[PDB]
Amino acid sequence: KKISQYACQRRTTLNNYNQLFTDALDILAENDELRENEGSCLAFMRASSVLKSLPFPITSMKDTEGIPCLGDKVKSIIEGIIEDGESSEAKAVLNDERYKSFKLFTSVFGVGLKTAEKWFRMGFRTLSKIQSDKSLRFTQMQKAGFLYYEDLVSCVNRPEAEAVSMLVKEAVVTFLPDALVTMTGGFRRGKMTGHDVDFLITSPEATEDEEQQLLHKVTDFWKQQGLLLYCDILESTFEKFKQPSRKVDALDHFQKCFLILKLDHGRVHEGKGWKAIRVDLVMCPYDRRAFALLGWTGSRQFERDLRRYATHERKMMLDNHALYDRTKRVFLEAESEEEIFAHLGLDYIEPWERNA
DNA sequence: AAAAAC
DNA sequence: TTTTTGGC
DNA sequence: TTTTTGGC
DNA sequence: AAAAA
Ligand SMILES: [Mg+2]
Ligand code: NA
Repeated sequence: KKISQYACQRRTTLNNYNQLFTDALDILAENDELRENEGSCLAFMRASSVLKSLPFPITSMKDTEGIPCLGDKVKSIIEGIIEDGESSEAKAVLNDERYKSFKLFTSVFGVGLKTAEKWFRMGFRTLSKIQSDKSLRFTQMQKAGFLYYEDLVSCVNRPEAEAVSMLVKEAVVTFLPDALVTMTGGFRRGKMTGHDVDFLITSPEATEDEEQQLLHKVTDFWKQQGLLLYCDILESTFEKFKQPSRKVDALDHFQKCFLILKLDHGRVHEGKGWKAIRVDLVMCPYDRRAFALLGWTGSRQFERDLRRYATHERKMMLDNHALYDRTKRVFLEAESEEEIFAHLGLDYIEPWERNA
């Protein structure tokens, strides 16, 4: 009966009954995000997440009673939306130059918060003027980001994600016959669209060399066919005999690659006959496959509340590699996502219920 | 991790 | 040396 | 009141 | 911005 403040203790399908409220809270979170007002940003995000799990639309202020993450500021937003069907706060943010520049500049692959801010503070307002500016120097990611801009901003659909899955699975199984290839991210949560297509690769019997070489063989096979538009392969920092290892980087230790793939229309169930698609591939050691899966399934809010619940409710440390129990002073082993949920004392949440 | 400015 | 970006 | 917010 | 310490 009582709604939990943690996303990992809620079932969130893609059936959002409160889209008008959550859309406005998403804009307010992004406005605080660009301003590096971390706490306020996370408060708007948490409020947007809890409303997504509601099995009914909020139609009055009496409806907001007993729902956690909703304080006086979020309540005043909700109240304003009930009044005329619009959020004057969100509308004011949408028309803001700094907000518009942020959304526009970060929409380029390889441009984040810091580069967007520099460009806005430098007086840039449009992508054409950034691009043609002879004094600016672009990174390799930004160059690909500008080169495939329109394909990359158009969201990957389900028949495209399915065509990419067929391509990824065929290539991996060719070079490693026993490989387990699982599509992760948004598409595993049953989303119909996404910004990219995420995968997790693992093998029960690959040697250390075969395991490290798989992403190199698979990306070289595609480069031979002219299908690899962008490729960044990040070597693993995962040392089995040196666990845990606290990183300055928020990303995990696994060997992974960020790609841009040329996807022929002939593979999807006209124009130039192809589409540039962002594809992420993660290679993990076989014993870590459940933590890697849980970690890469998402959503982002589901993941951060799993960690927050592990810390503050269970005195445990969860990441994409392991589950550490600080009281018992032991790592909790798991060969499935169900086992991780059971170790945390959480009822199992299906991937399509993690859309927090 | 990798790039890149430095 | 440094910062910035890439991911859920 | 200060601390925490993914010790990502 | 909201909840816990
Ligand atoms: Mg994704
Ligand atoms: Na970007």
